[PDB]
Amino acid sequence: GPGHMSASRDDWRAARSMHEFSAKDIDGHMVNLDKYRGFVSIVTNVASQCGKTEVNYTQLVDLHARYAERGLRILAFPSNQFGKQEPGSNEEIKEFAAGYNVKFDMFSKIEVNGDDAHPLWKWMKIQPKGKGILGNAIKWNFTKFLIDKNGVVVKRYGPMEEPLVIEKDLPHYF
Repeated sequence: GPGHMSASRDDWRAARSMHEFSAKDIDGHMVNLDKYRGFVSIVTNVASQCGKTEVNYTQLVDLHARYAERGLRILAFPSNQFGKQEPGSNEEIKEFAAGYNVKFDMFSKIEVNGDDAHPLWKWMKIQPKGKGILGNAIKWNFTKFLIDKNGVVVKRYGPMEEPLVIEKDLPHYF
């Protein structure tokens, strides 16, 4: 018969990267996370009212610009499920990033916790770098997943860690 390959993508065994998922940008248009194939990529949740917001962003922009020559990318997911982290309208969170000189796109309309969490973040939470010992779940906003250029989660950093912690493992992959 016609065709040589087909798949029903039944569960996590078919999911191999962010490339098997897609998320809205802050304007509401679909981002194809497939575009991260061949790029060293980072996945983290952002917020305007964290105790460390500028302590993250002021490094985050510099690292993006410093490795822009090598193909470094970072998809920033604004998030409120932890507490009082992000109570603004999405149109604030768009220009909030521009206040730190951000040249990467701002993202919107995902979830990271509960049964209706966006499946990108479920796939990372079920990865061996995102899983806990007991009940799982992200500790706080600004939790950082590290993806080598092949789209596979290599590493993960706690929400107290700066992007400057990633800057140590970054140059080994490119």
